[PDB]
Parts: sequence; structure tokens; C-alpha cells
Amino acid sequence: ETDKKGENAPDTKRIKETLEKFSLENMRYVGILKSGQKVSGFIEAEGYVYTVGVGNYLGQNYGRIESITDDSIVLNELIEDSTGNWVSRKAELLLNSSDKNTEQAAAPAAEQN
Repeated sequence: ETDKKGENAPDTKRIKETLEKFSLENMRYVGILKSGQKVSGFIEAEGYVYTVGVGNYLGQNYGRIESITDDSIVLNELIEDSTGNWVSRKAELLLNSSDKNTEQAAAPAAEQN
């Protein structure tokens, strides 16, 4: 006899999705994907490209996406803490597009005028 339920039991070293081998520090916002009549947040992890939408999974430990806006995504990342158990942490990341600030500045050189 075999049963398939989620009771109060431990776990193993096994993993769920390939994203398990990836860490959060690697996960970053690359873009978004169309989903019929909505927009899903596209996140990449060390080369890996996986999209997520309202009510999806992401991150390293246990991240769940709930809100997804243009150039922004709100999800709750779950990770073990002082509580001795994986604690949920809501966080909203913004698209890290090419918006760097490389304005001109003083440099080691001489001018003519």
C-alpha cells in the first residue's frame, strides 16, 4: 500500500525543480512574458531562464510570486531563520535594466580650453 499526502514528516536531500540547484543571489529579473491577457515575470538563474506569474514558484529556497507589474515583481521568499523554520519574506524586485549612472566626472587629464 502506498499513500500520497503531506503530513508532518521530514524531507530528503532530493530536489523539486532544476531551480533548486540555483541560489537567489543568482536569480535576477530579465524581463516578462505574455500569458493570454496578462504579464508574467521572467526571471533567470545563472543562465537558466524560467518565467513566473500570479501565484508561481521562484527563487532558491521557497519563493512564491503573487504580484507582477511592468519592470517589477512582488514575491514572498521563504527561508530558515532564528525561528528555526523557513519564514516567509515578502519582497518586490525591480527590473535591473540598463539604467546605470555613468555620468561624466573629474578624471586624470588636462584640457585645452
